[PDB]
Amino acid sequence: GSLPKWNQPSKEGKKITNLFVNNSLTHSKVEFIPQEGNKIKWYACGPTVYDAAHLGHARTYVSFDIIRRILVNYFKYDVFMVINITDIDDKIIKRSVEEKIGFTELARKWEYEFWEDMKSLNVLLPTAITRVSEYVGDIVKYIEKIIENKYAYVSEEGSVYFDIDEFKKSEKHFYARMEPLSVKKKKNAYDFALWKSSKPNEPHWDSPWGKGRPGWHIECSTMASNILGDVLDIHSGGIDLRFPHHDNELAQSEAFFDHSQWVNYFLHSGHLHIEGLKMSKSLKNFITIKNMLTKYTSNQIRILFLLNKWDNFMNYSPNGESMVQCIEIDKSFTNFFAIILMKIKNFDLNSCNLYWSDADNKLNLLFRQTKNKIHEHFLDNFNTPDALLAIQKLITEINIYMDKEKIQIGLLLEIKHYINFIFDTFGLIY
Amino acid sequence: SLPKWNQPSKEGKKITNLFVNNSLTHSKVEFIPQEGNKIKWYACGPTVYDAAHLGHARTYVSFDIIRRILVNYFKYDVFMVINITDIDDKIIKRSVEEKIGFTELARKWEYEFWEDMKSLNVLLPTAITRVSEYVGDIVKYIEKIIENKYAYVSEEGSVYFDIDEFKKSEKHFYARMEPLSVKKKKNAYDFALWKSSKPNEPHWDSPWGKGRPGWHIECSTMASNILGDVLDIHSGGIDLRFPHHDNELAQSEAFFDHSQWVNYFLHSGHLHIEGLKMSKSLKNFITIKNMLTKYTSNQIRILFLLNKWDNFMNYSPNGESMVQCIEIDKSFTNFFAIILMKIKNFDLNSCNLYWSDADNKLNLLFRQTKNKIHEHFLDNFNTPDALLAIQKLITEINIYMDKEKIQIGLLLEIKHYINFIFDTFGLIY
Ligand SMILES: Nc1ncnc2c1ncn2[C@@H]1O[C@H](COP(=O)(O)OP(=O)(O)OP(=O)(O)O)[C@@H](O)[C@H]1O
Ligand SMILES: Nc1ncnc2c1ncn2[C@@H]1O[C@H](COP(=O)(O)OP(=O)(O)OP(=O)(O)O)[C@@H](O)[C@H]1O
Ligand SMILES: Nc1ncnc2c1ncn2[C@@H]1O[C@H](COP(=O)(O)OP(=O)(O)OP(=O)(O)O)[C@@H](O)[C@H]1O
Ligand SMILES: Nc1ncnc2c1ncn2[C@@H]1O[C@H](COP(=O)(O)OP(=O)(O)OP(=O)(O)O)[C@@H](O)[C@H]1O
Ligand code: NA
Ligand code: NA
Ligand code: NA
Ligand code: NA
Ligand SMILES: [Zn+2]
Ligand SMILES: [Zn+2]
Repeated sequence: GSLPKWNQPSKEGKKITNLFVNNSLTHSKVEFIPQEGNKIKWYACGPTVYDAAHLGHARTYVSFDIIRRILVNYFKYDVFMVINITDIDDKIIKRSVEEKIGFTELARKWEYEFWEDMKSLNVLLPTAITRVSEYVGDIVKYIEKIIENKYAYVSEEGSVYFDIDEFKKSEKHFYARMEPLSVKKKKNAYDFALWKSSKPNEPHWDSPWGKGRPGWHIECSTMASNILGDVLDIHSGGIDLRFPHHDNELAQSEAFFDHSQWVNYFLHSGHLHIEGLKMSKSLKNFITIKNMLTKYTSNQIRILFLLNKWDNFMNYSPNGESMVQCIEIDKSFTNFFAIILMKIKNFDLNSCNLYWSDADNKLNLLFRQTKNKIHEHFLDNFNTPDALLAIQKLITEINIYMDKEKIQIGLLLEIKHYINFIFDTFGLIY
Repeated sequence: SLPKWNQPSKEGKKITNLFVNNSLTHSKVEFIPQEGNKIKWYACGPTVYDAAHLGHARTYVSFDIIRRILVNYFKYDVFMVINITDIDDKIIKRSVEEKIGFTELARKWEYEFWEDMKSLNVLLPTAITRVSEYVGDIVKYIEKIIENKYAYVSEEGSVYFDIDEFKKSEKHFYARMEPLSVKKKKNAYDFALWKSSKPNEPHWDSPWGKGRPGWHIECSTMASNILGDVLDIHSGGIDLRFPHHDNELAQSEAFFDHSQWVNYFLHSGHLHIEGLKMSKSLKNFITIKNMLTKYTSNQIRILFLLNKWDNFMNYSPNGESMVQCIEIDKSFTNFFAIILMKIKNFDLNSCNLYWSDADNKLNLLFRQTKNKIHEHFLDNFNTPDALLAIQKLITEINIYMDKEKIQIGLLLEIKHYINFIFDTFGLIY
């Protein structure tokens, strides 16, 4: 009644880690519970491929890459991830006439460069990549089912619009679950297009209602539903997408399956700001990922994001100001591996003593303690800023121990392997 | 009349539903840490007077695999200690024959032992404890046992464990794991904690006279000092179960005057060759170095992955047993060759990425294989069936990669998972 309800998955038969995540469906941190076993079905909104990707895009896809690496590499969940490519869009159509190359060729160019930028940043590719151009037929079938369930109507011009009022009336459906307060051819202004009648000279596709294009949001419901099904464990995106885009996805999918909860956990990354405003192509304040990579390394850019909680906004000071700290941390990690590898290489079993000393025991106690601190940090909504700090403090103490104390060779190797494990989870390469 | 075993409480512990073959219960029981997700683990090390052979490799590689499963796969926190027996009747005898010092001999063969372990991709333990470096702690340990009235001093200057006194206590049982295996001594089954040294043997000072540690006291002393009064895991070859390991439990119980020093005692089966344990005594042994001039580390580790860690295995020489290992290694190598190249050369610009029914079928088999292997590892580290699960998955990936249009992301995900399992096995491709 007047407020959306959320149903936590049952814990029986599920992998229970006591992980808590910031869920935009509850606007709170709640325990994460798989729908089935240790499996996570995850859909993340992808880019609109008409121009270069910038540092703001890097923040979202790197941040959810880190979260994915924590879920899989650290907690041993089984993640099945899908990311779409929006290769049909008003921006793509307009840009293609300006550039006087085919719309498919333009979209394929900037999709190719998007994945190259992701690879440059050590971002894992998803399990599946779904292009709108390859799913238009499935989109048409999806819209047909929504109409059959009486949740969409066809205008005379040949467009199809979602019927918000009819959808709300159903007791099992609520519109705008995550931003309830954000709410001629249409019944009501809040109705949004599932199928757009095509304007002349635009690319178009056949449908039962006439030549047209998919609407802004129908592509994501169709693709996620086809591959992942009627319940998603995780759906992700930047916070700007929460409404209208993500709330409208929930309405479309609920209308298709005629059920109440298409997504269990909705995660939204915070925006990267530059001089107080979201980094955006519109504001012309953006730094491309390629330009960023001519000045800084993949590790340094990922450290920038590791230092900022994924779901909070962050301020990026350009001209290297924000990257001063990132460069210092990367340099100390590189030097740590140089030193510890050298101490291991030069260790002589024949002459050195291996008595387990008080100094050895103290370092070990700090080592196991650091493992538990980092475990709590990851459970605490993927708190990488504090996990990174824990590693820094441990490295500070290993450096002291290596300089003076007689070194336990096995202890140093064990610690090196643990730090490698955490850095693999972070996406750092040393 | 029969020893009791106390399962650790589950409250506050990492619970995986792993079951292990525990020699204290002679059965498979659920593994529960004493504290959190931590595992304090002590494993008996080699007697460093000669080269290590394939039998030694079997025990240490097998427990290396178990360790990698516990840490890499289940995410336990393992604190492992391995001793080096550098003072021993064997070392002393070998050192006089070769006319070199006892320490120089032990340091040579310790060095070759760790080099052989590294060659087999066996991880070093957290701590390495040499007896020569712990003699003083051994003396203090024996003093406490005497103070608790569980050991006595002979006239010659030896110290013997008092089995009869130890048994009498209701909180103590002697020979917990092999109960049926049981002049200067009260009873013949008493064993030395301290041996009075002949003036020509190497020796150390003590309250009872110049002597050497007994065969078993060193492990109780070292494990107790570093790990404490409760060990999550203690491991060794099956031959060590009695008298060596049962005597470790008695010594440590007498020291702490409690009832359970080890929660889980794991014993690897013997590698036999032509029906007899591979042994230096039988002169039937193959050194690890000799083995590595004929076969690779991967092939040798696959040999052990194909045999359950706690069962005996027979090794047929002249390559008979290794034919299967080489075929498996070759099929892994070619699988990685194809999938790595398909990933590297894949072109996103030109390829179509619709999620087809063939993609969905492979993916379903992929997730299914993940669960099969999880059950296999929980089933007392059943690596033979986990390895076969990987083989079956690879057969289907090969079919999919050759003809069907490939999902680049799905192939990468599958590659990373198989790397993950191979890291757990200790294979390198
Ligand atoms: N690493 C993993 N790989 C695959 N599946 C896993 C993994 N870890 C946990 N699972 C799944 O987690 C599910 C729940 O098992 P868990 O360890 O949480 O104990 P449980 O719920 O008490 O046991 P059960 O599933 O037998 O009722 C199991 O079905 C198992 O398949
Ligand atoms: N400045 C930013 N900080 C963090 N995430 C961002 C930022 N800008 C965009 N994102 C996220 O990156 C992804 C890009 O998808 P989107 O469809 O918005 O791209 P685009 O339209 O090409 O770019 P832009 O939003 O700059 O116009 C979305 O998840 C969006 O939330
Ligand atoms: N990967 C890990 N790294 C470090 N410690 C871990 C790890 N996994 C589990 N632990 C430890 O295992 C302990 C067991 O608790 P677990 O998370 O399994 O749930 P619980 O016992 O039901 O909860 P609680 O710990 O709150 O009593 C945790 O407190 C944590 O200290
Ligand atoms: N054939 C074998 N198969 C499996 N494990 C073995 C074999 N031989 C020895 N081991 C184990 O290897 C380790 C070697 O330690 P140990 O003190 O017995 O070595 P050693 O005396 O030099 O060798 P050997 O037992 O051949 O005389 C022990 O854990 C022992 O149980
Ligand atoms: Na309603
Ligand atoms: Na918004
Ligand atoms: Na008794
Ligand atoms: Na025996
Ligand atoms: Zn979307
Ligand atoms: Zn021992």
